Amino acid sequence: ATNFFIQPITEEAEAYYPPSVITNKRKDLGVDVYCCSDLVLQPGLNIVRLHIKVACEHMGKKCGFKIMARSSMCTHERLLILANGIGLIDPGYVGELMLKIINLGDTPVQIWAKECLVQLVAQGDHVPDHINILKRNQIFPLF
Amino acid sequence: ATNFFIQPITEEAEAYYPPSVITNKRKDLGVDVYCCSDLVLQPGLNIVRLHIKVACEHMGKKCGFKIMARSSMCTHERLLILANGIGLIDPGYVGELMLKIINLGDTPVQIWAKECLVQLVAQGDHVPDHINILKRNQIFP
Amino acid sequence: ATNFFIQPITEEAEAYYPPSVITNKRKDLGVDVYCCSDLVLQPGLNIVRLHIKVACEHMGKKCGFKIMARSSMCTHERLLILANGIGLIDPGYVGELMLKIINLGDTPVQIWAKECLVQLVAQGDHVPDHINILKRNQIFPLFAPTPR
Ligand SMILES: O=c1ccn([C@H]2C[C@H](O)[C@@H](COP(=O)(O)O)O2)c(=O)[nH]1
Ligand SMILES: O=c1ccn([C@H]2C[C@H](O)[C@@H](COP(=O)(O)O)O2)c(=O)[nH]1
Ligand SMILES: O=c1ccn([C@H]2C[C@H](O)[C@@H](COP(=O)(O)O)O2)c(=O)[nH]1
Repeated sequence: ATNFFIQPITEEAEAYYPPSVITNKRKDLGVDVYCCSDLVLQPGLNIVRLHIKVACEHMGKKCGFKIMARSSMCTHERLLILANGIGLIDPGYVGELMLKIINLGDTPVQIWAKECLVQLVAQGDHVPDHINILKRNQIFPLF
Repeated sequence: ATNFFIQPITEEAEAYYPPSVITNKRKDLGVDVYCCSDLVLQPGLNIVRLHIKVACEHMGKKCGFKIMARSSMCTHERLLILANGIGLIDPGYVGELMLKIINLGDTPVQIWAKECLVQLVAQGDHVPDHINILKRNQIFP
Repeated sequence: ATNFFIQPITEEAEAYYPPSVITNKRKDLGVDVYCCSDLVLQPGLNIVRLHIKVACEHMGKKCGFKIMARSSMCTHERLLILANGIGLIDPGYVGELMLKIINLGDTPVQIWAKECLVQLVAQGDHVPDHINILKRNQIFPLFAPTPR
């Protein structure tokens, strides 16, 4: 099996990540993840904090995962790309998930809290079975 | 085994995709796909229809795949990138493939139908064994 | 197991890649890789040679790998992206590894030889066990019977 573990680490993040076990019955490859707060993306590089700590596991072992833009991220009203193409998250990383987004236009772009600009893909592109939303301040499960 | 299934939608796409079975003797990871139409990429974002329906399978079961730019897509004369970095195609997706291409230059760029700007990589990067080009008016296996 | 093999080509690449076997105790997915030469990235597309020969193997067989930008490659001061998003390296490729880097800014950007702008990831995202830095005068492995 392949499972994700997402823990909100701020107040605004808790509103979008209440404790739950989410099943991927549609069997999509990506796990959508929220902005959790309104933000304005200036032209050029923007550092976006996702306000979550994430773990991925495959066959009982902690693995890495990848951050990929959703197709909806770039539109005619927002010329947005992920600076690093895809974000490579190593299994040893236990910090907060971050995004480097380049606004390629000359116009600042308003992003809303509920929007999901990116999705998480497990190492090896394995379909996630469950997305476990952990409680804030809890210790992550052992793998 | 890992196999791709490509079905042309338009008459022009059928010209570039006649029914056949292509073998991946070189053992390449990506499956180059034609644009299947001449097109002009305006500066900024461009929505490009590939005029094909694609399914990927791994060990008898339908799987997802990924759309990746080819090295030749970007040159000194055309600054083209895929807007989403790589396209993530879920196994449940059954519609026509599409590309979001950003022309970073200030002048329109002409692309020919025979050009392969992008390649398809199976979920998990499994190397394809066969690329099945299907007839236009049939249903997927 | 999954292992990478790196052989420097130029003199300065040899200075950055002396013979050694690097173990991936952190179990990181990416293998950081040096520029091996000072370079100036002009606005627009830049074709960059990595000055190394690279192979990846998985369960005794040669496999492909992927070139991914590191998070450190793009900063507020240098707007650098990989033109193809990620570089897909087929196992047959054996030639020298190339980069297509777009400088999105209006002024040239200086990169130092010691900087690691990109990282290599094995086919299927398998975590590498060892990273073998080969001498310039030793045989590069083929991982297969000599074909045809
Ligand atoms: O888009 C990204 C890329 C990386 N990281 C974190 C997780 C990685 O383990 C660590 C190192 O990333 P790189 O330097 O290898 O890109 O930074 C992110 O939070 N977001
Ligand atoms: O480049 C792309 C990316 C996605 N899709 C289709 C297939 C996916 O299943 C669906 C959703 O993609 P995301 O929103 O997850 O990127 O859109 C494309 O046609 N082209
Ligand atoms: O960033 C890249 C991408 C590709 N290649 C080489 C290795 C591949 O086997 C070959 C074909 O690449 P594509 O045309 O499939 O992108 O070019 C590189 O050196 N660097």
